[PDB]
Amino acid sequence: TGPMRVFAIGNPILDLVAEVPSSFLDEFFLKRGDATLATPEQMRIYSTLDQFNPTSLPGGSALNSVRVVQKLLRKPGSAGYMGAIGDDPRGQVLKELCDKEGLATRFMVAPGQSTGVCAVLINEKERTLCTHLGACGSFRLPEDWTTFASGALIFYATAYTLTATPKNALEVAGYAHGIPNAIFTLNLSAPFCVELYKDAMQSLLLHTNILFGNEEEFAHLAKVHNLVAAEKTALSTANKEHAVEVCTGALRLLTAGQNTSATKLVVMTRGHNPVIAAEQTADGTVVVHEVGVPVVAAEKIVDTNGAGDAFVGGFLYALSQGKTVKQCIMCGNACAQDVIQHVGFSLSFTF
Ligand SMILES: CN(C)c1ncnc2c1ncn2[C@@H]1O[C@H](CO)[C@@H](O)[C@H]1O
Ligand SMILES: CN(C)c1ncnc2c1ncn2[C@@H]1O[C@H](CO)[C@@H](O)[C@H]1O
Ligand SMILES: [Cl-]
Ligand code: NA
Ligand code: NA
Repeated sequence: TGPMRVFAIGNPILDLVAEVPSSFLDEFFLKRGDATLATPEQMRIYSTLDQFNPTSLPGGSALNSVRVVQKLLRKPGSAGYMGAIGDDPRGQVLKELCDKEGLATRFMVAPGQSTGVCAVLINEKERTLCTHLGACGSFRLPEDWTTFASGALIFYATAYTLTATPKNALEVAGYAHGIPNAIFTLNLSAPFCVELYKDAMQSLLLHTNILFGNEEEFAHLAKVHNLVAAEKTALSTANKEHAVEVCTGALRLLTAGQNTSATKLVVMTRGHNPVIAAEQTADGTVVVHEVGVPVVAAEKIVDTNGAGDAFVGGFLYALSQGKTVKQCIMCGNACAQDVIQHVGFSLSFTF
């Protein structure tokens, strides 16, 4: 019942979270603390996980981010989402978890395929993630998606959606492009997305209003698109000056040297270090933002998985409220810091 403020596409994934012994990692040839896609030899990891009584929680990067938006906006249908699920029990579990939070969803069913699943394996204070996309790969944006999304001016896709087809994110960005107050936003998602989808992502960036990413994603973006000279490509983004150059070079992938009234903004999260952003303002001049990250002691950080997803959700919530760039970054920081200080990738009940 709306009004819908944010619309996103994603890979809808059920997260199965469990504490496992080290022999479980070893049996399945997992490297502790990595996040991978399930290999053939890892086929039975999800069924085998049942002996460790896992918890079932909604996951998927973009779904995490819009669930943050919906939690903060509170009214049912404040955020909308589409993706593909299987015609299996897991898909029903995920759908019902999303419905109970009031999110507006349309999940396309792929007969015969299994709903996306991610094993979140806890072991010696580290998370090890193993994801099987299944039905997520079948997603094809329906012809009436703009009607489902009616009223939303903020659109979001993760570069992870390119693994089904880049056409979904290109269609969503294509609708927003050239509309001064339609904002298409994109997450770089992972280093591999930057290389694997280089030319589709170059086109997509020309249609993008806000680009989010972390340091390693942007390092890969700078290398693949020659954004900085060879001599700078291995420089640390923990260095402010380097981070600023990378963001400023990435901004040209969004603006193509043009200046309109549309939003054109690149945001680099930097872990504990200040968020850095480069913005093309109304008259074409580029402004650089630096927003300090409140200190959180090592002892209080449970896990940083999901921090970026929550950052983006907080940023888009604040953007829907007409807040400034710096306020949107501060909201993203607040959401991310909540999530890293407890188990789970959702905002706390009391947030
Ligand atoms: C395409 N891949 C690898 C993925 N596509 C979308 N979401 C993913 C993902 N691999 C892991 N996830 C989700 O990442 C969240 C933590 O940031 C987890 O909820 C997990 O489901
Ligand atoms: C000490 N560390 C690692 C950190 N301390 C404080 N905030 C953190 C953080 N690592 C990440 N965050 C927050 O999550 C966002 C996305 O990584 C960072 O922008 C920051 O808000
Ligand atoms: Cl996603
Ligand atoms: Na402008
Ligand atoms: Na957490």
